[PDB]
Amino acid sequence: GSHMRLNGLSPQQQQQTLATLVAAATATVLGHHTPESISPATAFKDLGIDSLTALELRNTLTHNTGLDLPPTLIFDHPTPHALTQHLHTRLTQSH
Ligand SMILES: *P(=O)(O)OCC(C)(C)[C@@H](O)C(=O)NCCC(=O)NCCSC(=O)CCCCCCC
Repeated sequence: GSHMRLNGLSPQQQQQTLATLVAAATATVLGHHTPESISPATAFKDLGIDSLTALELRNTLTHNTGLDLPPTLIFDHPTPHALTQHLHTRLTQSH
């Protein structure tokens, strides 16, 4: 797990990856929408995320990160943006 062997990226270079991840993640749980078109400043609320699909989103981006993530993930930081930051820290600060 953790394809992060490409480490050495600047914050935003990782963030863009992650903003694409979480978007592709959420767009998959709901089975809709081009992930590239998922706006970071928008809330998963608006994107169509409920409580059940919240965890599925986490599940997806957790499987794509290879680390372990709290079931309160989406409960605490719901946005494509906020997860981008959290997962960024999870990848750089945590190994
Ligand atoms: P969930 O418990 O699985 O949601 C199903 C629910 C709330 C019982 C139904 O009423 C329903 O499908 N309506 C959803 C309305 C909402 O906007 N609620 C979404 C999640 S409720 C909640 O607060 C869970 C924590 C997630 C916080 C971010 C809100 C998406």
